[PDB]
Amino acid sequence: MNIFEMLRIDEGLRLKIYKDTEGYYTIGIGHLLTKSPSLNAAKSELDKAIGRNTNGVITKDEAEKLFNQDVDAAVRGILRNAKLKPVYDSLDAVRRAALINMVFQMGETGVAGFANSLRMLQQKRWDEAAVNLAKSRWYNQTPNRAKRVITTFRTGTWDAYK
Ligand SMILES: [Cl-]
Ligand SMILES: [Cl-]
Repeated sequence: MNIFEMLRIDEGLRLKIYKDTEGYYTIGIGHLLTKSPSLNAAKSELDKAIGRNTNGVITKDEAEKLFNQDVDAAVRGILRNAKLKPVYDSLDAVRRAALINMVFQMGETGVAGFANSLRMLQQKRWDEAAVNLAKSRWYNQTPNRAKRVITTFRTGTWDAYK
């Protein structure tokens, strides 16, 4: 198991524009296109991301390419983030993956907001972090995914994904 496989399980793969858990236009493997309510705006952002007239449809290869970009951008974003980097640097390989997953889902900003949890993680108080991470809109809105990510931080194993 690795980050890519982890995220592929969490996000799924859809080759046609769809609305995510929040109602926003997405495609591929969790690639958010736009938060605007406009499907045209979403088709346009799509064509611009792929570099062709897609008509709202992409191939598997194109989805995998956006995915590679997005995973890399997330890593690079954590590393550049003064609040995130120290956490990430303090974690083992499996747990770093859990942090990446959260950033991929909610953005650097949104994750950055879990200050208390981040500090617990950095202190290696796994059980306490897990409880604190659960008191969040994130957990109440996507509880199954949330639980899988929290299990990963609590345990440091990929058990939640097997
Ligand atoms: Cl893009
Ligand atoms: Cl869920």
